Amino acid sequence: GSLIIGASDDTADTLLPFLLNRVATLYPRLAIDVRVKRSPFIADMLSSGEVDLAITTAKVSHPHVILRTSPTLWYCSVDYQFQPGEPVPLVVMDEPSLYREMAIEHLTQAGVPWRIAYVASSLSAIRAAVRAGLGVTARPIEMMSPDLRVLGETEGLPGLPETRYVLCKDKQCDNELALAIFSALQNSYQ
Amino acid sequence: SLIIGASDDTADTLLPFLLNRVATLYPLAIDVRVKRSPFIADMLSSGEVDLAITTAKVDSHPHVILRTSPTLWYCSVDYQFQPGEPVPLVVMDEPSLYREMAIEHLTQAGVPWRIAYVASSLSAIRAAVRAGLGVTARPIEMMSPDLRVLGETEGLPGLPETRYVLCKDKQCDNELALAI
Repeated sequence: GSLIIGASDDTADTLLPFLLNRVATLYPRLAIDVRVKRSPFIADMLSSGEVDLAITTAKVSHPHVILRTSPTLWYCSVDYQFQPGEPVPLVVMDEPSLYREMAIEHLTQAGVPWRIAYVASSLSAIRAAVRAGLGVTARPIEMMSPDLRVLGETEGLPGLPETRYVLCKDKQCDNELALAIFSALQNSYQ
Repeated sequence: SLIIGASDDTADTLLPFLLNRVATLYPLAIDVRVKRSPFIADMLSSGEVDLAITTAKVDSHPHVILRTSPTLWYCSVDYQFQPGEPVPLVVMDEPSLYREMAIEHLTQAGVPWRIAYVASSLSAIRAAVRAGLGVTARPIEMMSPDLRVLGETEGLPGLPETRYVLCKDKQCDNELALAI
């Protein structure tokens, strides 16, 4: 058998290697192809069979196994001059972006004003901007560095929902190997 | 010109990053003096350091808050939590603010625990956890790719936040006031 795993950049460096170690344990002789692409594209690839399995952070209409639940936090640089009396300058990816929408829903919900301080098209560009003090972002605990500060209730920012890293197969999947991996991971977390 | 005292937890994570910024303010050459957090305030009292940073509460020095970090239960990526059993704790040798913190909150919540590994440093805490001996409690700045966070859904109680504070004494020092 063969297996192609879909993943977006928010998992490629974090939960993807975890999944690959789990898969290797169950199938040491399985060679794995990986596609990394923005979450809108990978959702479509799973639907079309371009990938057999996908690891994402979206609210996923589908069969899914939860690989991990992590806090989501507000981050700024080690020496960022955060100012309560002003609107949160956001470093976010371009539309569409779950973390951008999450940040914005929660500031709105909580009544806290905000602006789009900086747009970039990748997690790597996001990380760099925050680290280099261009503003604030909302991301999973996996993004953390000793390089970064967390902002919260003391600084006036609201709680954020947890990030769920989820494994997805298509409703009509018939790759028997993707079906056993799904089922094997499922029998771990329940 | 200047001497600072720092709690090990500050030294072992955020501090060199924090000073690297202050390394743009050209050389003064800063000198870092480390002890566990309950001992830092005494280093200002005796005149030994001019400024200090600790995660201890300061009883009586003027201090400002540098950041408020969440404090979290961490285990390895692969570690299997047994919700049945006493929590196997991975802790530093006494005295240790985070060991005390861990044991206080577990006991208060009626959650049984046990010392699975007594360690001698932060690196040693990490290596123990990475080897799957158990769980440790530490601030967010401990996060790494070899770890994951446990909590509510695992039955584990929330921990209070960690405030890293910067202290000065009531003293006349021109270089100290600039770092404020």
